[PDB]
Amino acid sequence: HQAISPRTLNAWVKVVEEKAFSPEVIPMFSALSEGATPQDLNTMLNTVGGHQAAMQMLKETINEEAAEWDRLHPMREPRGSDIAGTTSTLQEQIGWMTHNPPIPVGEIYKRWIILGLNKIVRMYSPTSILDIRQGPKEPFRDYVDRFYKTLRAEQASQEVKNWMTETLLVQNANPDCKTILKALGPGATLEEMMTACQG
Amino acid sequence: HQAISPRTLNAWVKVVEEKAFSPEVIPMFSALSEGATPQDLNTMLNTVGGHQAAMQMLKETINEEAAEWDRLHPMREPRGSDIAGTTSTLQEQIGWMTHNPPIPVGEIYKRWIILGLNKIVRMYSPTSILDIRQGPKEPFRDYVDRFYKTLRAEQASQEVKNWMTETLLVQNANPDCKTILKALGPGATLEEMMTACQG
Amino acid sequence: PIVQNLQGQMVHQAISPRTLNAWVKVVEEKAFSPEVIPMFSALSEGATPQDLNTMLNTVGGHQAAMQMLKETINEEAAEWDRLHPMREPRGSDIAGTTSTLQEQIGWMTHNPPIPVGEIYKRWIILGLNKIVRMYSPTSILDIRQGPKEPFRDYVDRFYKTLRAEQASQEVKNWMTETLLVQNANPDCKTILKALGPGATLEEMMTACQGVG
Amino acid sequence: PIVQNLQGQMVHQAISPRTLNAWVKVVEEKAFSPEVIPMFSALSEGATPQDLNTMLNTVGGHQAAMQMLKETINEEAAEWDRLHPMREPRGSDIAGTTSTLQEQIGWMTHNPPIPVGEIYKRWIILGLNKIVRMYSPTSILDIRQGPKEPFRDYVDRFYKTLRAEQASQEVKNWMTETLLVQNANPDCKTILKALGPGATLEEMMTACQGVG
Amino acid sequence: PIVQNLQGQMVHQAISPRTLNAWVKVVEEKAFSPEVIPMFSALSEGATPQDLNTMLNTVGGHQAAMQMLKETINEEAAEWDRLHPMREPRGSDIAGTTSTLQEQIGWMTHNPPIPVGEIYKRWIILGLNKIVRMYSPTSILDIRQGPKEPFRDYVDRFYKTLRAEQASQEVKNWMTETLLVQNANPDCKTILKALGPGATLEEMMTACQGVG
Repeated sequence: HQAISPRTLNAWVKVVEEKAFSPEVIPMFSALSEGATPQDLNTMLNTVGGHQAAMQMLKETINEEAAEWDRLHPMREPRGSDIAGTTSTLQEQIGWMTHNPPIPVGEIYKRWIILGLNKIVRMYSPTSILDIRQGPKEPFRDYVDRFYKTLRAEQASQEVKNWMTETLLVQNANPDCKTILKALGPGATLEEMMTACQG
Repeated sequence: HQAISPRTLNAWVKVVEEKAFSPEVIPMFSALSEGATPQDLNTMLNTVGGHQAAMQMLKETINEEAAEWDRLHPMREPRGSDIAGTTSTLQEQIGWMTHNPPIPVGEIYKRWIILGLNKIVRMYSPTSILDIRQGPKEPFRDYVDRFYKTLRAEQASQEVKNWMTETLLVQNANPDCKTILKALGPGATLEEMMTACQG
Repeated sequence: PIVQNLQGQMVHQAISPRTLNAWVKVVEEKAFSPEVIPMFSALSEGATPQDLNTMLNTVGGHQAAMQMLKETINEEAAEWDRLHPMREPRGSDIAGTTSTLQEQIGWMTHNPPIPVGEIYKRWIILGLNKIVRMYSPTSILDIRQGPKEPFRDYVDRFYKTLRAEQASQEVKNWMTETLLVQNANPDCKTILKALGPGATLEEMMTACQGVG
Repeated sequence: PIVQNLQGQMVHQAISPRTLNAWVKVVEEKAFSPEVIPMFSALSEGATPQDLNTMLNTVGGHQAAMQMLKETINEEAAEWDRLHPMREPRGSDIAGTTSTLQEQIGWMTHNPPIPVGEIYKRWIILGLNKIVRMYSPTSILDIRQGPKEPFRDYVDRFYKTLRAEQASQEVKNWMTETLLVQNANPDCKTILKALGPGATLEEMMTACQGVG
Repeated sequence: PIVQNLQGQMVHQAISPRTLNAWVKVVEEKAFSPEVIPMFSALSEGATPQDLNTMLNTVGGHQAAMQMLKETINEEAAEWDRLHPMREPRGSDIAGTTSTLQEQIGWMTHNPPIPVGEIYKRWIILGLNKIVRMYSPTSILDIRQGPKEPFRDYVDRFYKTLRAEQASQEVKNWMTETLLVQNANPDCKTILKALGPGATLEEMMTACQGVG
């Protein structure tokens, strides 16, 4: 067994602190927590200072997923709470991972954490995408960058996102860009839209 | 035996001096001092520059724990001071950990440090959980953040913490949010409560 | 009541003087609240018709209540004689005005027993229910929670008035479901409505604890 | 109850009318305070399931409380049948709705006795505990000592509310240790904090006598 | 209690349900006034240790009072075992936790009788005295006659507080002699002092009748 690096822990704390709960924190967490035990994941979650409302929401999501795991599955076999790391121990976790075939308790807990963090990101998105409107002289590149950051935050359905990018993206634009976008018409990819709408 | 890394030592000193004494200091210490000998733990504690009142408190609590160990427990078997590393050598400390069987001299001293840090954090918390109260205009998100930071610093049993989580969060809210939370009723979850009290 | 002899024969047991005094205190001090009927049911456990008549002699002091109690007993006796035209108990015999004590004891010891005492007790309870319905100080629609009254006190008053009114069971269910919320004070009424329809009384009381 | 005959045979003893009237007074006048459960335990000493059902007929007047009492009795009967699949007492037999009185008497006189009465009493006490938890006028966090209230009255109110709330034993211990000091008025709270943690209630009451 | 059989054998008599309910009312409604101990002595006449434990189950609802009552019973049991190292009653046997009912009945019917019930009653009374000493709302030095209070009411309050405090007999005599005069209002205090020292309470009350 290898411990998580202090550099990795500091990186996780720093990215969480600076970015709050922007959508990129999920891929950053998945990158930093590769091959991590439930003990390591619990350590990384505990070391986060601030946003304790979000961390409690994550705890409640973990508890709900553990209850679902226990309902689906009524040495000692790993229960849902055992996978969560609250009741298990490091030796048990490593044994479960080393078993052939393995019980990837780390990946299950990571998936639960990812679900909780997606819910946190959706809750913490600053404004709804309907309110993302271009300014009178804001660049179209800046406005569409903001629009797509917000759209990534919402995590709406695929069809809903398609409709949004097709219709609301041009609807919320200022008249100067809006006229050009309607001239391009429906079916235009984003590349074509803003490469024709530049300047 | 490995020497404690300068990067790890600087990280511990920086987190202590920057966060003063917050609840995250306990898991940060547990993560940094993984597989640490009593000499390494003493190095980590002594290297801290400021908060010398808190370090004296931690020394006092370590002394009390060593006295309790001496009372309960009348390669030589180590005494409390021997566990604390005040009257033991590095070779003797690696003894009882490489021994067959090994008694975890490092983990016992780490546990004592954890108890002392728990007391330090409990008192360094600004207000008690019962005294945490939402302001007339405070948003529910920041009120919840303060509440759960204080609960993390509360230093009570887990059942009592669960009761606090279910009751005091609703009880301490301002009437504007208290009415909405009562309409939600018991059985709600923090996501639903925060979405309801967003306004 | 009825008590077995030392040799197994069942013989009449006279109602104790302090039991009668307790019934007198219930009749005189309680002012015909809804709780007189539970207390009448408790004090008259196993009572024969003669004992029941002895108890009714105490409520005989009130002229109107005694009159309606007697008329209701007569009506139920007429119904009994209509359905039921030792000897068979007649309507007046159940009341204990024409029969004799040994006859009542024999009826109560039949195999299967003839529950004459329970029948007369039920008729008396019907009459007492009517008397309680008269003496209710307010109707259910006039019960309103005060601005500062706790919801527990308002619920207790509401259900006491509901017991006094004695409407139909479906009407009673509708009343407890809807009129309880309607008559609550606005701050409590908001939470009651927010709970939604079909909420159990436990949910309403837990949600509204300390709101007043 | 159960009473021995003159020749040694154990036979059912009917619950006295004034005992039932006392239970009725507890149910009707006390408004489901925490003290109803001690009084129910006292009045139902040695009671059989039939006697317990007779007592429950009086609290049957309140619809909500009766409903939850019946549902809790049903739940505990289901648990009993789960663990326990003359004849063996079934869940409905313990309640006294399907069994017969002689069967209950025989169960209570077994060697060793089958404590059917105590079991049904415990189920009823669970239901009454739930009913008391509903009717509590305030939660424990809302009990606060007044500026002039003596600490004895505040402690009595606090422990009454604690009995009404019925939290976990560890949570209850934490509450009496901490929340009692927290909710005390400032002049009394100063002495409570100065006493330090772990102080017994006797120390708190003796130190705070006359402070208010 | 204990009751003789029809053939002369002494057998255990169960404590009546309404006696237990009376004890429950004393425990719950009286708030541990000094009068609970006379009432406990009255209600527990002839009680066996099992009956006493049944009565203590009702005061078990209060955690602190039950804890000190149990610890005082344990202390007196330890003293009994120290002085006293069928079979001899042990300390736990007097409490009725280890012994059996027939053993207690046999002890109470010995020639001369072994007063186990009175011993356990005395231990319980010691514990109740301690509990009453805690719950006293004011100390004896804080009892002061009001400007308009009659001397009879002030004397009654003073002696109630004296019973609650339970000081030494010599200290109690000094208190009733001196502190009663000291705390009286000035117009009554003048007459009390003019009566001189050693005046009986009858003289003080007769002289001060109507002064307030």
